[PDB]
Amino acid sequence: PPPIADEPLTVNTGIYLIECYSLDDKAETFKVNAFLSLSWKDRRLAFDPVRSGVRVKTYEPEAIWIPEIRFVNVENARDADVVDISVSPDGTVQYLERFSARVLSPLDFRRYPFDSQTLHIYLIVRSVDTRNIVLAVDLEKVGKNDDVFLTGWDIESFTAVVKPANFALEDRLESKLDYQLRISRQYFSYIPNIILPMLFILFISWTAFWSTSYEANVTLVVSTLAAHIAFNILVETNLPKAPYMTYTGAIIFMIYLFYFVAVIEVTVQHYLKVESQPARAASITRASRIAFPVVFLLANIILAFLFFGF
Amino acid sequence: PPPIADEPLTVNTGIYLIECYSLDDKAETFKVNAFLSLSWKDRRLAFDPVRSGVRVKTYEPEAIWIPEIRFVNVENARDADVVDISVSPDGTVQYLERFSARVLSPLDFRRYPFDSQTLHIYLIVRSVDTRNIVLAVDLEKVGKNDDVFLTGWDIESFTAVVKPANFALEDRLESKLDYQLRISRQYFSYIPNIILPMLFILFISWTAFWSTSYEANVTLVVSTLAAHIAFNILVETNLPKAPYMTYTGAIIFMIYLFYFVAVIEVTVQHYLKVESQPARAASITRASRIAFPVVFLLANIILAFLFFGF
Amino acid sequence: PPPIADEPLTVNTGIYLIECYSLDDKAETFKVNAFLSLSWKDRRLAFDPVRSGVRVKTYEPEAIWIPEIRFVNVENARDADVVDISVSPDGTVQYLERFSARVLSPLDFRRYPFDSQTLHIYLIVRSVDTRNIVLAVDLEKVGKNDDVFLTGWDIESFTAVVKPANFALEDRLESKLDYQLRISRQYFSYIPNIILPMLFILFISWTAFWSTSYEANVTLVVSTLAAHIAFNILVETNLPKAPYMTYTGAIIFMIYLFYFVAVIEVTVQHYLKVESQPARAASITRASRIAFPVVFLLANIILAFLFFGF
Amino acid sequence: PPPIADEPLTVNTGIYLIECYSLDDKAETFKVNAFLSLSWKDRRLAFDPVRSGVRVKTYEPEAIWIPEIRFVNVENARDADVVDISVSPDGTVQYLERFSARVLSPLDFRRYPFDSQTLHIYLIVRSVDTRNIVLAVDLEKVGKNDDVFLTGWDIESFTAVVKPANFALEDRLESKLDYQLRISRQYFSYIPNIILPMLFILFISWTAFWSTSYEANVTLVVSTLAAHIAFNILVETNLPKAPYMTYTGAIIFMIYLFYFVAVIEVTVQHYLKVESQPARAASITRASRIAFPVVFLLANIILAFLFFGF
Amino acid sequence: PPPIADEPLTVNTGIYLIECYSLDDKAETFKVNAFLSLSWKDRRLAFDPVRSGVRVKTYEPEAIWIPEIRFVNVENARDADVVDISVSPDGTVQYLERFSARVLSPLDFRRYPFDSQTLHIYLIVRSVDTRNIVLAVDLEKVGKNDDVFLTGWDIESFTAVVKPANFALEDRLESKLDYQLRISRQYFSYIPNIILPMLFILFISWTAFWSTSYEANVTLVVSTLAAHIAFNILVETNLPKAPYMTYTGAIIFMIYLFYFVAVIEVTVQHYLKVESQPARAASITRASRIAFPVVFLLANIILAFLFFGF
Repeated sequence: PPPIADEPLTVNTGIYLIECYSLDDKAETFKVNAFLSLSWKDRRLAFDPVRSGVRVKTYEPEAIWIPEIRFVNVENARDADVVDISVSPDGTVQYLERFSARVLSPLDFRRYPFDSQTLHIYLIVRSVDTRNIVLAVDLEKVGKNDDVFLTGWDIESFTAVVKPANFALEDRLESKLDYQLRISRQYFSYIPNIILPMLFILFISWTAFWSTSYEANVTLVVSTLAAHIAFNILVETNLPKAPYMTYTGAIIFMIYLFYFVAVIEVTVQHYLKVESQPARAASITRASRIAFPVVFLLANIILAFLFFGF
Repeated sequence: PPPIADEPLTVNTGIYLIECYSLDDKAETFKVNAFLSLSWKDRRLAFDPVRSGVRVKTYEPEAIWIPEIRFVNVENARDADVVDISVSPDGTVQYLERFSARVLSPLDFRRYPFDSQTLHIYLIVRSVDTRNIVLAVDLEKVGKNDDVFLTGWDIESFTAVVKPANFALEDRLESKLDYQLRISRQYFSYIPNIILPMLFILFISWTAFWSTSYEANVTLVVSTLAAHIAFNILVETNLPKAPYMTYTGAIIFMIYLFYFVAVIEVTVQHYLKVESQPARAASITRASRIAFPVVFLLANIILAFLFFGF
Repeated sequence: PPPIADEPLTVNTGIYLIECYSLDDKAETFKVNAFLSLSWKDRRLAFDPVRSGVRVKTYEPEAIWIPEIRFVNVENARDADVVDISVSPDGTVQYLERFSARVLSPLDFRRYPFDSQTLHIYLIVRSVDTRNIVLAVDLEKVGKNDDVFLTGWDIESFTAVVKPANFALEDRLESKLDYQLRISRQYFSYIPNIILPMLFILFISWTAFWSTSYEANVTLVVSTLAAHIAFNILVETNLPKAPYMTYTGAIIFMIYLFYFVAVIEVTVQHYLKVESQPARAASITRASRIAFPVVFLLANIILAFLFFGF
Repeated sequence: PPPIADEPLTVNTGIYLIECYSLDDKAETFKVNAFLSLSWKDRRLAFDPVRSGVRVKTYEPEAIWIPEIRFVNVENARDADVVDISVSPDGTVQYLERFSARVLSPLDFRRYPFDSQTLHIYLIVRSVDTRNIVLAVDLEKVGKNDDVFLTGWDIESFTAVVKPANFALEDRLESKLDYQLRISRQYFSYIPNIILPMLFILFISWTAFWSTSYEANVTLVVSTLAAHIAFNILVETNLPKAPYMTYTGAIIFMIYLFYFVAVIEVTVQHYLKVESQPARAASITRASRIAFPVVFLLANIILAFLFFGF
Repeated sequence: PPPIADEPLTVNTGIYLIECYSLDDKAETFKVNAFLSLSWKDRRLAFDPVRSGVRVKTYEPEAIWIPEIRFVNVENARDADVVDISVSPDGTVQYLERFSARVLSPLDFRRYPFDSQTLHIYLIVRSVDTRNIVLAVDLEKVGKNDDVFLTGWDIESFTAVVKPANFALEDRLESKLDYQLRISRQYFSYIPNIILPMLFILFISWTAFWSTSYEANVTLVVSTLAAHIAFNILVETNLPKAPYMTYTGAIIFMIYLFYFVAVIEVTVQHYLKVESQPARAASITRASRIAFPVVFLLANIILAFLFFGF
């Protein structure tokens, strides 16, 4: 039984994050536990406070018409518990619930680990003989607790796109609101864990430029390559398959190439040295001693700019 | 309480995909959240627009006879919320719900990774004293969000096969509709992560043909074999057990053979060389240096054509 | 309120498999989605066709006494949806639902991977003031769809034991039926993935019999043993702990033994060679070059018969 | 509305195991699907066997006062279906349900793998204006289905402690019964899988005592040590973190020690042998050849008794 | 419909922990199953003990106004069952339920493994036309069963902070109570599992200071570093990504540094030795033999204080 409106009935939304958690890189989903704020004027409920009761009359959800506010991007239906319904003397209805859902939102892994993300939560509402429009009240969007975690992430801003986007979907109008959570990944742990160690085993790998023994140099380059494969896999596991090109995934394949050309180098040193031409053999290696780190530090600078700075 | 019909009762379906996610290669199941659209004429509820009510009279599901529309390939029973029931004036019912299910549909790993898949979602309905037929409306089946994800896939087309399939099952007739999601795998990461590194360790594998020392030659071929077993396991892990032969499983086993015959070669070289026949020893290896890459580049061409282009 | 019976009240069962999926080796559980078909005569419901209504009268679950039919081997309770109830004129009730459960059934890993299994689904019923007995109707028990999967398994036959087993449990009688889904594993992938590579690394392992250098010979056997431990663990992981001896767990342990006696061989050969007794050193090894593959191919045959052909 | 009792009302319990499964070592939880049997005298429902009805009157749960019986050590609320409520003439109600829960019970990993465990299932009941006390009926507890699995475990005895323990909890008295599932682990697969291979790589580790070469001897002890770390991690992985000392975690640490002292030994052999004092060098190694198996076989005999035999 | 009050309605809370379990470090979540204890006076229900009935009258949740008591840091809505409602004559309502929820509480990994943690459980409540205040009664907060596990943790004390925190949240007042579960990690398994083995392979690593052969000295450092990375990964995996610096993650990076400088040392020794200046080489190596354990034992002493003792 919808409130008879002369023109669109405006539903006012707002979201207050209480708990945020379990952002899945692989799944591209995170989880929210929050307050939902709906308000609309249904004037049929105005009881004129003096004549009976008190200033505000509270109703149970079964006695009132509520706009059905559905979430757009979410895996299952939202779980909700109705906290309060309060009808004003003039007939203004205030609805507040507490819901917990898991949100499904795209992530941009181009800059991983260092990347910044913006997560999305959409509220649509569908009309009947009246049109409903959801619209954001910045007073109920100011909300989240100072205590919200979202482990491994720094939380910048929770806001709402105030202008609803109005679809026509299956012979009716629906109003959509876009709430936005901006977060940035905490990259520190990755340096002592992934970055620096990978760099180390990479340096250790081409330390073989100071040695004349083939055997020691194959043990070297190959047994570092194994560990690099291990790191590659470890990082490749915790991340979804991208259609586009990642930064870390770039430098990791680069390091693959440097391992190959390293193997090529020492092999060339061997064949040349059993051809009894060490004159050239020491020359190649001594060149490598500079060329390999320079090409690296160069290409990394090349790569660095091409992603972040451009 | 079915509407008493003159001939088969026709129910008109349509699906609007809202969110897609969790396509599980191993499980051969994916997850869908969409709109379900049913419309049918149950004439027993007769209006008079002028005499009473308005153009449209809204009912709650308990007051109406609804067709029982079940999904065929789904794990557990499908979960749903009725969004709207609007009875048109003539006794035409417009039923719209929003459902979330996990669909069980076959996958083809033959061309893996590169292949296209066509996912199936089947709708049945069963009759009682009247027969029912479900049928697709291409206007309501085009459904999709321009935002639908299915991470790691390119989504081409969502459609429905217009002709209902009518089974006879346990002394009653059922009608089945086939909705199709045509998607193609996004193959990008597979090159910098799996393919190319595997090729690299394969080339590194036979880099030992330029060396005369047995020891370096066992370290090379074996420690590359290890990495190849590692990749083998890595790819074997994320994929279901195939009754047929995969492309990647083909070339991977081929690469295994090349590690094997490489091993035989270097062994034969050592025994030959301590027999003081370096005449033969340098000759065999020098043959290997060309034959091995060539057979591969051939075998891949042999293999590649044999799968995709034929 | 059960129908007053002159003698045992007979319920007629049947299952129509719709979906099969998720057979868990470790868990020894699989998952079924099917039709359940129950039928019984309640003569209290026979109003006879002519006096009112029609040939068949449909009832809602709340208005009829329904036999309470429970599944025996199942982890948690089954989820079910009542499809139809049709009472015939004479008082014959036709009950049909669709259920989804996960069944817990024993598996035999002796012949693994090559093994065949027969999965069980048991249906019971408990009595009250009348005794109930379940019995199979081969017309509804033929149940299967030509589309049923059970990915990684070949489905042979779904049938039901017509004769019920009658327990006395806690001062009342219960009737049990045994439904059987007979399946055989798809064993193909194990050859390009586990079997053949294990054999390769096993042969490559004992390639060291053609060389006199100790160092190369320790690198060989050890770095192959690593890979065999990897395969051992990988297969051991996806399989439950067996109280008995598997074929695969057998040949894998046998292969372990060959790795150990190999180590003993090269160990003896070096010490023999620095004792300046190459006479014995080349002799032992030359015996090994034939003996080792001979023992394998034999022991495999010994083992193979002892499991399969016996 | 509890039955008016002259003194404490005694509830008679019993459990009948149907399925046992999913014993999780890490979780220290298992899963049971069984029968719960309660019987109590509520005299307000009195017999008038002749006056009306029959010998036994069956009630639906909502029409009787039923005791609320809750499980103590459990994760979530227990899942249950009412099988039968049959009130005996005397006002004795016979209540029978079927439940499925996952129980949380301590495990003792002191003797792992070989250990026996006793799982606990606790039933409490809370009083109101009458006191309730539960007590076991050995007729309904005396059994389990002969088919109960608990994969990877041997089932000894299902029993119940007949004496109730009465807590005072939040100003009311509660009665607790301790049901015990006494089981012992199936330890066979661990030998062909874990034990023996570790032993082999350990023996192989110190086989280097028959060789004078340093490089081959670092290869041996180190690459056996690697595989031992692998097994260590493998076992440490499937088991929860102990506050106490395990047997396997002990001998594994001992084995770590032996790999360490092996490396120390061969290193010492090298520095001594390049100092040109082979007189001492051959002596040390020859001593190790016996002491190492002796210290080991001794330390193990010591360890074995201290756990099992004491 | 709240009890009409002259001033704030005081709710008295309390918690009795029954089970603690499944503390997840990565997740920073644990699970509790406990008693919730509420008591408040609603005077509208009046005492007429003599006039009718008895001392205490029991009500079903639907007939009384109940405070809506919500948990703050929790993932999903808590699932709960009402154990008892007994209203005392004076209008004292005694409410007791049993709930199972999963709590989300921060953990501090700075001292991991050795760390002590304090888990938080917050109870808020929201007002209507009356203001509500929750407050702790330490007699009902005394709760935990002597049986509570939290496997791998020692449970010290479960308490409640007596002063409620009173928020003003979205135009209404809410009252929050802070419950604390103080636990200390059982750090024992970590010595035989992670700590000691890592220490051993670290000593084995620089055992190469007693050897002059390049090959053996590269095999050493490399094959120890590989396993050390393996341990790094094993630990980094079971731990969430830290924004700050952990103790274990610190000493692990330090150890990485010592491996790097070790490789550097042997590398310099070889080239120095083929420069035919072993005079310098043996000096360097002999300096290392003390400096490395000394610097280590120093740096470890330095690091340890910086975390724990300050």
